[PDB]
Amino acid sequence: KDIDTLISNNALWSKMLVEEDPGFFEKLAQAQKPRFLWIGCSDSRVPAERLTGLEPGELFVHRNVANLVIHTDLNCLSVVQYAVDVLEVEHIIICGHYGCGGVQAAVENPELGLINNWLLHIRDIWFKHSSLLGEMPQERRLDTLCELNVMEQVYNLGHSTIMQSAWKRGQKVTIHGWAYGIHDGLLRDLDVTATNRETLEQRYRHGISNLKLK
Amino acid sequence: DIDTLISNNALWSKMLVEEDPGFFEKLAQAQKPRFLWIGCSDSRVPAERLTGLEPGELFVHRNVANLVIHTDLNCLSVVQYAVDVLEVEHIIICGHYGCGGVQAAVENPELGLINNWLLHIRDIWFKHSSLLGEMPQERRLDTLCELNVMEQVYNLGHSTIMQSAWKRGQKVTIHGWAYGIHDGLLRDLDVTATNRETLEQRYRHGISNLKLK
Amino acid sequence: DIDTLISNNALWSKMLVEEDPGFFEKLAQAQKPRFLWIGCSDSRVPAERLTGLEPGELFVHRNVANLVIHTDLNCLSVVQYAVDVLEVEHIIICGHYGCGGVQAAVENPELGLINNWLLHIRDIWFKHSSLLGEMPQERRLDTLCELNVMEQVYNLGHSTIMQSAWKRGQKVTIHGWAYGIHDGLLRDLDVTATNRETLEQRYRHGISNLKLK
Amino acid sequence: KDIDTLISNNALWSKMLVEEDPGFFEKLAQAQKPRFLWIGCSDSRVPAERLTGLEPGELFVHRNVANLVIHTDLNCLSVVQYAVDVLEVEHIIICGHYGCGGVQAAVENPELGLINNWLLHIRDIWFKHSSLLGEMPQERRLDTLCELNVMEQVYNLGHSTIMQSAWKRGQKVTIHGWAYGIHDGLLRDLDVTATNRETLEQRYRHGISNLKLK
Ligand SMILES: [Zn+2]
Ligand SMILES: [Zn+2]
Ligand SMILES: [Zn+2]
Ligand SMILES: [Zn+2]
Repeated sequence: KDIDTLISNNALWSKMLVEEDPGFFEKLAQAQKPRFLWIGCSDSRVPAERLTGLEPGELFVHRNVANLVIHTDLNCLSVVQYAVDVLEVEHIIICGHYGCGGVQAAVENPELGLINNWLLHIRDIWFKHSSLLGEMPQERRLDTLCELNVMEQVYNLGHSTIMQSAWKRGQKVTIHGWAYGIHDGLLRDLDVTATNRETLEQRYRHGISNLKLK
Repeated sequence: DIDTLISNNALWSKMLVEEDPGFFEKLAQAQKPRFLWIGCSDSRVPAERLTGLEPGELFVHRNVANLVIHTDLNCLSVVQYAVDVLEVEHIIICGHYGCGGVQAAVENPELGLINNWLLHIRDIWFKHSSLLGEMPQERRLDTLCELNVMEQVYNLGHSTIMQSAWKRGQKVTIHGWAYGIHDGLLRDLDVTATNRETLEQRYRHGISNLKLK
Repeated sequence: DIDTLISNNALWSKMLVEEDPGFFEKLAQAQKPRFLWIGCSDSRVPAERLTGLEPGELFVHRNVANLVIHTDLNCLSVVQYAVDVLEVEHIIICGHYGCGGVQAAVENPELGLINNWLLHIRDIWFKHSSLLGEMPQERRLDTLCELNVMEQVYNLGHSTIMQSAWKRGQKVTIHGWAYGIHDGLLRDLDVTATNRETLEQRYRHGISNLKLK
Repeated sequence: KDIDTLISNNALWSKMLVEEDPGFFEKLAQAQKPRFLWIGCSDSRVPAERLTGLEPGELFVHRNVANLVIHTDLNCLSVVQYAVDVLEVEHIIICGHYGCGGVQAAVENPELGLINNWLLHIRDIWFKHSSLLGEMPQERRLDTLCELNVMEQVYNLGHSTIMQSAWKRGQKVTIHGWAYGIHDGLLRDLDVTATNRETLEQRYRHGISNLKLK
């Protein structure tokens, strides 16, 4: 496709719904705040809406290379703060995916340019868990790192002043760490689910151990 | 709730695997996206559905109010990776009328940390105060939404990432669009640039023509 | 070279310990800085020497061209810590004429990554194009240096950190200064603000008076 | 002192040099590029110029809370890139100091607000070396972390695309990790000195081991 093609597809697409199912735009026209914040990868192999079967506007979304939650990235932190303190989302999902180009670039470490800086946050994880990854079959390491990464980001998110404050105020917010593959688009729960400053630390330590023992 | 999502995903997967056991094979066939879509976290209408693109055809970045801040490494990293590594041919910055981020910037309510990010939009509101001034107070937010996309397109074109990509002769086109929720119809703000010179020319006329419509 | 530095440090330390064995005790007496100095990495003349302040009396931040970007967490963290934790009474943003960062922004040479950071200064150059235009092309860089400090002061005052500090009644004053290398004499750009309202008023008159001098 | 006091001190200070030693401003008037980039802490207990006995303008400087070099902080990365690629500094010094309020806030972890996000990068180090720090007398841990921090930043700096590129191009640049105390203002070399992509990795591993064995 080319630009004129997308514009044509939209023109036709819109013309239908506006005559066929006008109700579609009526539902969107409703000021219904999203209940979920989806933090995923720019690769966007399978759109979050399609993966979860959710209607348009039910998901507040943020995407960056390799779905990271860097302690000091004000882009993601701002998305999170608006979602939590203003939209008051009930759930936050950090979703990674096996085969992610970002994660792979972090390991193979080619000289890609500017992006390698952002990817060093993933290499820190690669090293941090060098014992767990080394005690594994080579062709399983990238998929494992992919899970470790999501788990580390969930942890980072829980430690952010935004979440600590939300939880201290007693606000009900739950963060999840998910992952999926393009061979079945089936979501796998990495069970690092946190609902407060306590369950966050335990579920994290437990999430990691599981992989370390299984 | 959450449980529902995992269920929808389970069924959806099963259903597709049965109806089209190739659907996922198609995705498996590693296909590099040809487009980079920079939109708002509000994501009122998925980019895939607006453009009629299938999964994987779009590399995507979303932040509040679809900004391209000169010094935001998050967005810049997505752009550099898409341009230098994926070699996308097109970059689309798309805004949407009624955007909460845009409205929050004008009304200026005390929302917390997010207000710092929104100050970049307030800069635009004040930058175009005359143009917006001589205009019905009602149409101002929608115009600011358009001005914002146009300004972010301008920023994107001025980034060292785009300036060096164009300098080495790489073919990359950046676009500025916007759509409304009442019809989901995309509007080309006409600031499409293929190099440094047209970026300047399109921005100039882009703003100038608004002061005519 | 490096070796020289360690030697100078060795001797300097010895010499002080012998002349004033209390000098270091003085520093030891944990004293919270009352001022935050935001200057340029060029650091032509140390802040301590310009102001006649002794070590530890200044909490400091330096970046290229002394910017306070709305969304730069580096500078914002230094500001929040100094304001909410150290409780500094004054914040000074100081620029200097002949600044390489400021000049690089106007001349626009291809310097690499740093050009993205400098785009914030180019925004200011274009923002005040009329004022700078009706002016000798020779005095433009120096004026841009002043405009830049004034704009960064404005940004600092609009940050949620300063807005919430002032809202809770905390006493914090922000200043905008500049000095030249030919005399190291500080010039108050007169954009001193103690709250939200005066920040706006001082900025307005600050720019307006320049269009008079 | 108050604002009017600083302005007065400057007025008097300037009036002297301009009549006493006009040569001072003549030397500055010379377009002599700095040969060193100093990355230190905002605390600035003892000014870098005074610590090294260097004249004004001989040091390009950057300061942030706890002298960090975050993989993705474009503020510091931009200072570094300008210094290395434009000024062509020969040496880069990351200097920490014992007693640093930032490092201490990272450990004690009080609820300071926004700043705690930036400090999580130091807590990652605290945990990373939990074995080395735990096998130590409590009242020695903060000073140790202070060194570990500087060492980790030097490492981060060496891994940045800016340094990797400079070294690949064959440009001569050396990065050092220093530290000092306010009891004597004496600079201590943490010997993690890197001059290329090779010495960087070894000196790092060695720098850490030393503390781990001594
Ligand atoms: Zn990915
Ligand atoms: Zn929006
Ligand atoms: Zn400067
Ligand atoms: Zn410190």
